[PDB]
Amino acid sequence: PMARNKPKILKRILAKIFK
Repeated sequence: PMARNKPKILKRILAKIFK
């Protein structure tokens, strides 16, 4: 289960810079 890795939050914040 993803807990340490939060794909939802991480990729969103990351999508601001890296789409």
